[PDB]
Amino acid sequence: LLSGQVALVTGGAAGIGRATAQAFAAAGVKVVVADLDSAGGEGTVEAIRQAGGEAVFIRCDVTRDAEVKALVEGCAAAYGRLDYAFNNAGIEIEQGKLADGNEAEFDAIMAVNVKGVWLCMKHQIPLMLAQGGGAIVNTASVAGLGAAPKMSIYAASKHAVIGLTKSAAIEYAKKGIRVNAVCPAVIDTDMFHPLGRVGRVEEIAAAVLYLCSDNAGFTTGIALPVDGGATAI
Amino acid sequence: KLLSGQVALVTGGAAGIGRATAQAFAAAGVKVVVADLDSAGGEGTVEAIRQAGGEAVFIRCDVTRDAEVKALVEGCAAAYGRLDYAFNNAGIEIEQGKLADGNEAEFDAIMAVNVKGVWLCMKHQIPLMLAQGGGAIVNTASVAGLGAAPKMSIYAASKHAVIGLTKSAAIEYAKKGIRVNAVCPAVIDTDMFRRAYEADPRKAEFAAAMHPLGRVGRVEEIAAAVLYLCSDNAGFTTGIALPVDGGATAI
Amino acid sequence: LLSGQVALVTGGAAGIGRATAQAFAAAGVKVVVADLDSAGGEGTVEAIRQAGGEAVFIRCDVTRDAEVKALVEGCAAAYGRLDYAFNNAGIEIEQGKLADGNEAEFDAIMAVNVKGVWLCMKHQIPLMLAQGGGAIVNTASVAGLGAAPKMSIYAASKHAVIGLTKSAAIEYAKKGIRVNAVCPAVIDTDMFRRAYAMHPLGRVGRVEEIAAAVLYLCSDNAGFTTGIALPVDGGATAI
Amino acid sequence: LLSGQVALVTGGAAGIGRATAQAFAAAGVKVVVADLDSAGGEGTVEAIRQAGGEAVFIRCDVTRDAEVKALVEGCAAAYGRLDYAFNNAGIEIEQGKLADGNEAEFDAIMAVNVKGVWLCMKHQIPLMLAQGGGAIVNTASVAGLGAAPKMSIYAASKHAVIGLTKSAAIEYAKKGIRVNAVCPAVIDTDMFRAEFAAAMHPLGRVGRVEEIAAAVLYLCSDNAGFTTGIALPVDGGATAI
Ligand SMILES: NC(=O)c1ccc[n+]([C@@H]2O[C@H](COP(=O)([O-])OP(=O)(O)OC[C@H]3O[C@@H](n4cnc5c(N)ncnc54)[C@H](O)[C@@H]3O)[C@@H](O)[C@H]2O)c1
Ligand SMILES: NC(=O)c1ccc[n+]([C@@H]2O[C@H](COP(=O)([O-])OP(=O)(O)OC[C@H]3O[C@@H](n4cnc5c(N)ncnc54)[C@H](O)[C@@H]3O)[C@@H](O)[C@H]2O)c1
Ligand SMILES: NC(=O)c1ccc[n+]([C@@H]2O[C@H](COP(=O)([O-])OP(=O)(O)OC[C@H]3O[C@@H](n4cnc5c(N)ncnc54)[C@H](O)[C@@H]3O)[C@@H](O)[C@H]2O)c1
Ligand SMILES: NC(=O)c1ccc[n+]([C@@H]2O[C@H](COP(=O)([O-])OP(=O)(O)OC[C@H]3O[C@@H](n4cnc5c(N)ncnc54)[C@H](O)[C@@H]3O)[C@@H](O)[C@H]2O)c1
Repeated sequence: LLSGQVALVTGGAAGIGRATAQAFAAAGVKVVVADLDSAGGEGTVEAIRQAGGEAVFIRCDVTRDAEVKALVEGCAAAYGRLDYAFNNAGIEIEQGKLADGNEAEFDAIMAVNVKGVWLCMKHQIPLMLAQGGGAIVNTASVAGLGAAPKMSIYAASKHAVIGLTKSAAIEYAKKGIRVNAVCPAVIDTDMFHPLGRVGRVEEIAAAVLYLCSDNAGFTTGIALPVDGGATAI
Repeated sequence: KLLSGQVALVTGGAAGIGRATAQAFAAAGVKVVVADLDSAGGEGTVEAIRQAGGEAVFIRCDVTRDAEVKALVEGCAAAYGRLDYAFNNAGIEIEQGKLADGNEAEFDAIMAVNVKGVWLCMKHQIPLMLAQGGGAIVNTASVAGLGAAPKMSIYAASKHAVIGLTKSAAIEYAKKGIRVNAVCPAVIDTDMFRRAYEADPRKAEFAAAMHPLGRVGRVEEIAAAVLYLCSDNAGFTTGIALPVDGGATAI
Repeated sequence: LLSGQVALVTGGAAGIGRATAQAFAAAGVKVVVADLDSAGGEGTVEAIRQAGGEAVFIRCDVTRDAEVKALVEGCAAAYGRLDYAFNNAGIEIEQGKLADGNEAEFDAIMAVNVKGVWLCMKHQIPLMLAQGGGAIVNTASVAGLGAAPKMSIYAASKHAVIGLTKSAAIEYAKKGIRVNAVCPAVIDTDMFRRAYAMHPLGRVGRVEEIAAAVLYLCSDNAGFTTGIALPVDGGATAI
Repeated sequence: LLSGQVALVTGGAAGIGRATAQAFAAAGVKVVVADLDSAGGEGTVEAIRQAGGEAVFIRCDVTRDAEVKALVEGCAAAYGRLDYAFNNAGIEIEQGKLADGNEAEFDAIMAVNVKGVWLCMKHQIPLMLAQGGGAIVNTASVAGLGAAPKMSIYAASKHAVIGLTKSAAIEYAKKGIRVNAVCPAVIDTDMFRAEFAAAMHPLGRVGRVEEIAAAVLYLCSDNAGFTTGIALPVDGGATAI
């Protein structure tokens, strides 16, 4: 069970973000859905509303500080508080081994996957501090825990997400903010293992909700693999 | 709904983390077999479950004894017909010195309960779960399974070993419907720990200072992690060592 | 022992980079020293030459693709090939917890510590491919293995170095290119004395201890060692 | 590059242990070769002596406290001190997945691989303390860092080696004793002498005994004084995934 009232999900227009927004709402939480994709983001808000939940869509490019600042202000204006943040927007666009990549790809992946998470947390934390605490979950990857051949920039970016996650967890541990990362392997989304199958968006959402749950109060600074056994070998 | 399995086995269920997790399973609607050397504490866990409206039974078992563990798993099927979830949580922590100051009796005792006990339990749980087409196992490791434990080197070795058993079994049985995970608690406030720091408050001050959160963990927090690892929507989660540690391993 | 002929050290004007440049040269390797700090970089080369070794300084801002390209080609122009690369240039400039940092600090740290390593590797690898091999060592940090309070951007950047390292190690494992990261804790350099008992050993590390770890990772008998993050930390990560 | 005078190598009669004993001796260190196998052990000593080095053989079952104590005493008896210890004796004997294993296998693997390392360190440490320091390397495995299907007891045992290593490293850090683990993947030992195991390494081959020996010597080297409590994978990329 979740007793906080408001969650923010970035990248909530599709895939893991949409599923996790829906899961928060089904648990009784008011959800701000943030994304570049306004069509999909309103699609997520409408699915929540048709199921009996509360949700608003706010368009935001997480690479832009002013828009992320406005997004967290929008959370406060819409619902008065922010208890949970799922910083999940990310991209994966590489086509080759490290020597065959280009600087445009590097810049784009790092901007969304690292700067986006950093900016989001940078603006979420003061609002959570004002309320006496909160819980943040960042989407890393099994590529944040080991090699990702032909996705070396992506792996660098998801490693970096774990570094931000652990550092913020320690910095704000005594201030009521928990910070964790979920580390999916291959998940059946549009961006698309010892168990012999790929994972499902509902399985990532369930892990995010565990990390945000009332009885996860002692869980902070971890990178939770949801990976069908991939990192165990 | 979150756990659709019918039957859980908790070893070390007479006290502490095991007692609380047995209660958490029962509160979720699961019938619980409580296994322990401590008959009094074990029947006490069962009584608390029953008074709360759940179902449980106690089966005495020394997890270091192969014949007793085999009979314990047989007793689960006799009592409730199957075994969906197993929490292999019995363990001891008895060292008093640095590595060169420990003794072979301590080594043998710690390794027997903490490693052989987990191995025996899995050895007899897995065939039952194979026959059912699936099951989930959670083993109690520790933050000492993930890093040094000064003045507890044998304990650390034993909890590292639990993670090795966990990951190996997770890969071996992944395609047979069995998931195997480990929970890695830091210091948890059990009834025994509380008695200890009531007599010596420095133990509470020191233990809280070991964790970035500035407190020790709660038995209900370990229980909730175990139930997550057993939950229906944790079907893609296997072979992990989940720290529940107030940030301790993030440092 | 090291059978390769040519090493490149970025951030070689000072500290860990200077000591590792000197160590390569002591092992008989010709060294290209690269840094923004020309006076320090020429100082490293002067010290190597004064001890009987061979080295040259090439000024390079590792955040700039064209400068890194010219630097790597300059290695081949000076000495004919490039067998070893120590991608060690880095900065540490944060002054607050995550929510107190600023975007300029983020951009600067990520540019040197992540883009610099990525650019260096992407232009070192083609030469090593043509050679049938090489050894790359990237300077990560214990901050790439765990939290670094009040240095969250730095920790993100050094985590990213490990991701680059492991990914390239797998990509090129069958092409003879080993890629590893050394992970120092606090080392007694100007980066440390600028910032002004956390280490179980009771002291901070020495630059020659990092250099020795780099040289092990580059050594002929390290041919089965790739994709690792080697902590040189007085025990810090073992807790 | 190694200023210590005396190294002890357990499991020194064959394979990684023989190779590391030879490497120590080639670096000018005096070597105590320790093993159950007296014939292979003296063979290691003979190879060292043929190359101009200094070694002796001492028989020891590392599962027996009295023999391990006598082994360390024997190091001091032969050479006066003990600077380096490579606790490398180990076995790998399982035949099936976890539920198909047996208790005799469990007991044997844990006794050599865990108790043997524990006993060795327990008796090495006081001698090193009295000298003002020393360096210990324990042989773990990639199976100490992840799953080993059909070798679950072995994986448990090598995980345990890493736990002993890290704990002792922190306990004795300020007393000058460094404690590290080397973590080999598949190594071409005379027992190994197939193509399937080679292919599961990203490098595409199995490792050489000389590559493990060189990692042990780095961990014992004079300029490894800030390296302690680590598990060093020598694995052709296996653990980088
Ligand atoms: N197999 C997988 O899908 C997989 C595996 C590992 C990690 N991940 C990570 O999971 C997270 C979600 O992945 P997904 O599979 O649901 O991807 P997805 O393709 O379904 O969409 C992710 C969302 O992020 C949005 N987005 C992208 N850039 C944005 C930006 N600058 N600002 C705001 N929104 C932006 C997109 O519009 C999209 O709605 C990502 O961070 C991804 O890297 C995914
Ligand atoms: N701070 C903590 O409490 C902490 C921290 C890390 C790990 N752990 C681990 O949590 C698990 C339970 O911890 P706890 O604090 O609740 O301990 P506890 O002493 O309060 O309960 C442990 C139970 O295990 C039983 N037991 C011991 N040996 C047994 C045997 N051979 N056969 C059957 N039962 C046996 C005991 O009778 C006891 O009821 C253990 O594995 C422990 O190592 C605990
Ligand atoms: N000293 C420590 O405690 C410590 C700890 C962990 C990691 N590190 C890392 O070790 C490496 C070396 O640091 P150091 O301790 O020797 O400090 P240092 O500042 O003395 O050396 C860093 C070198 O990198 C150069 N440099 C910076 N930006 C550059 C750029 N864009 N292009 C080219 N050169 C550039 C600098 O001029 C300098 O000479 C860095 O990557 C650092 O992040 C240091
Ligand atoms: N593929 C590999 O070879 C591999 C991989 C990972 C780890 N390891 C580990 O490397 C170490 C050496 O392995 P190896 O491949 O050289 O094996 P090996 O069988 O060739 O040599 C092992 C030596 O240990 C000795 N030994 C066994 N039990 C002993 C005991 N109780 N007391 C004293 N000596 C004993 C043996 O007599 C033998 O000489 C072991 O710890 C092993 O577990 C080996």
